[PDB]
Amino acid sequence: SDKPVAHVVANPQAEGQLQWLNRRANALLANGVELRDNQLVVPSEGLYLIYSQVLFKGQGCPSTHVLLTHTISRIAVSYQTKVNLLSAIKSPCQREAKPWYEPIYLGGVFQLEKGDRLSAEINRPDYLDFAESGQVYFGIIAL
Amino acid sequence: SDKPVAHVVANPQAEGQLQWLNLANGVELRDNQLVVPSEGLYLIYSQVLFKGQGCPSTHVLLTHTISRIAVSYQTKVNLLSAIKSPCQREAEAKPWYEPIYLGGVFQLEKGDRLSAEINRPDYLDFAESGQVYFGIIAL
Amino acid sequence: PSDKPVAHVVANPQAEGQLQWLNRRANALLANGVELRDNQLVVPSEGLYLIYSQVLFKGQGCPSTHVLLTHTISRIAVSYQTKVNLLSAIKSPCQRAKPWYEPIYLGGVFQLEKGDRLSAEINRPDYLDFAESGQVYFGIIAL
Ligand SMILES: CN1CCN(Cc2ccc(-c3c[nH]c4ccncc34)c(OCCc3ccc(-c4cccc5ccncc45)cc3)c2)CC1
Repeated sequence: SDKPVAHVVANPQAEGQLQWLNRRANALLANGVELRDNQLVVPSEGLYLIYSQVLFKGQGCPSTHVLLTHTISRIAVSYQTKVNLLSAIKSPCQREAKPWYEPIYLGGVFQLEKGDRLSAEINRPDYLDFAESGQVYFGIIAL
Repeated sequence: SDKPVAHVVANPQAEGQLQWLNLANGVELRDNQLVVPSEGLYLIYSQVLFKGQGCPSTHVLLTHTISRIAVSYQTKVNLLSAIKSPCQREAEAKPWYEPIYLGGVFQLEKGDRLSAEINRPDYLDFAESGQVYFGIIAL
Repeated sequence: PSDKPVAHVVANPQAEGQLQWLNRRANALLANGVELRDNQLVVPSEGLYLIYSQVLFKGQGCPSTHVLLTHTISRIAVSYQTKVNLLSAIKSPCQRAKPWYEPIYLGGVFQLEKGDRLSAEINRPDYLDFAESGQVYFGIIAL
């Protein structure tokens, strides 16, 4: 099978930032997919399933009202055109100490071109949970 | 060289409804259902997105189900199904977004019909927090 | 006629307070070498595998304080019998006797070895909802 695939996970050696890595235990890059400048690089044109899940965690609900965002964007090599493919906003606090857990999960099927770069970004890396092995991931599967 | 596939998307113009739009190698979209062209193993998958205005009650239930209509029985059997309670606790009411995913491998027969339905089409949304699709891929 | 190892297992609706996987039932299967032994899927050959699962949780009202629901897909190495997490997700169904429903869907691409055992586990089997078909399943597809 020649179809491009990748499943990348949060690098724990880089806490305070969401840095993706093809970690040895549960992550990989195959059939042309490269990981460059924290982005997944598409080797060929076609329909791809793009997916990601991030887990935020905080202890208590103080000061004001916290906004957690997760975003998947595409950069085409032509004109360096940047477009938002998937995005989601979540507010973990309804006034207030007890810890909260806010997962954000995104996915869809998209037409990608050769050289397309895909990034998966969060606004609050300080809330990212590095507790268990595979809760923070990003991937692409060519159909 | 090739295997039966379909990737159908929902119509944004079909207000308060889940209507699929077009798909290759004999996979046909007929009566808002995917038609299996030949016997074999198929990856069946779907995604729906729901959006509500706020949380006026916690009794709101969202469901999404993929069903098979067998040709030699004409019965509707559940292949994949999910239930979600989008609201916990009830101020200016803020919209919520909830995607539901389904997917599995099934042995299907020539002429089997597959439908992908939701209980709350009034909540169906086309924002970037998800996508609205249904598909089959022959393995 | 597909030669690739595949499997789609479903939960036993008769195994009270447990997550026990079954095949040969109505719309479940094991094909091209995939075996079900000790509640785990057994890999027949080295390669990349599409791994997916769904569990549904149901509770009547919100007791204790805040309950954490988790779903984890693990790789049990054939050599050292080491258990490693591949995919994992957490959910907080209670936000401080009325029923709530929480589905957890996991998916990804993984490199597996011949004889690898895959498990799909949950921390609260007492909240599992298998009342109807297609609610709780686990499966693999060789690429
Ligand atoms: C031999 N060929 C077979 C077909 N294959 C392409 C292909 C097509 C469809 C699916 C699929 C299954 N269930 C689905 C549910 C919804 N949408 C799509 C799917 C697929 O599954 C690979 C495993 C997988 C399953 C779910 C997800 C997932 C989908 C959507 C949001 C997410 C958010 C967070 N985490 C995970 C997400 C990610 C990977 C693979 C190419 C090779």
